[PDB]
Amino acid sequence: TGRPEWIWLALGTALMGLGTLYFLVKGMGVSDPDAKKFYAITTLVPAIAFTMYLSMLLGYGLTMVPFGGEQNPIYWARYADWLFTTPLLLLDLALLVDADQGTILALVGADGIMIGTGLVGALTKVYSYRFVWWAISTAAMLYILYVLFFGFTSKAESMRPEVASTFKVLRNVTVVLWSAYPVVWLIGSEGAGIVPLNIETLLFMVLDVSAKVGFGLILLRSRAIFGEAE
Ligand SMILES: CCCCCCCC/C=C\CCCCCCCC(=O)OC[C@H](O)CO
Repeated sequence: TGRPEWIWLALGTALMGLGTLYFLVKGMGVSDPDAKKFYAITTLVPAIAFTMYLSMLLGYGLTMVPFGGEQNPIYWARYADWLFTTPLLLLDLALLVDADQGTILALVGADGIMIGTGLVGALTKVYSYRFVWWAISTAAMLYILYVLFFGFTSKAESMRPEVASTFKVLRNVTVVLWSAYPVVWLIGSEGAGIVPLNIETLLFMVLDVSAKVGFGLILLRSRAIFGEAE
């Protein structure tokens, strides 16, 4: 409670934990193999986020990085979370549209580059270089978003209508929410430092819960997750 952002870390921990438990209960008894994949991916996402939020709350997921002549508090645990949860979210989208394996690898690999370069930027001691890493990570994000909109055209003709509808919604949620992350980083403690760490933490908490629990609620309520069966 000594760090003013503790309240948002505590709320994030609680919301990710509750979301995990809800998805776990909802997925009980699901037998359809396709739906099992979606439940597994979508429950793992907030479970991982729960552990990383808790690590930030307890202080383990925080380090001090010297730059700008100050000791800057950097929550590195965010990147450990996103390293696993962001490819999983992309996998949900890719499986919906029956994406080719090559497209899945492109997405997951670009996503790993996005998170890894974000982490390097977050830990870099030379202030100006932090924004070089931010730019590379943002380029990887833009590549991901491009694929989401322009890499699935060969699947549109044979796509079930409910699949197309649910994918379209989830893709729009993804573009809007994922785009905000580089902005928050750029203006917050890890970038220009014009927004204080406590407000940055609040912003990431709202984004994370929306991108994980909100996204999951939309997906797991849809008929698109079930194979076409009589
Ligand atoms: C001047 C620096 C230039 C280098 C900047 C690199 C840094 C990372 C930037 C963007 C991510 C690149 C993602 C690479 C993954 C592309 C995979 C691919 O090409 O997939 C095509 C295939 O047909 C399947 O759809």
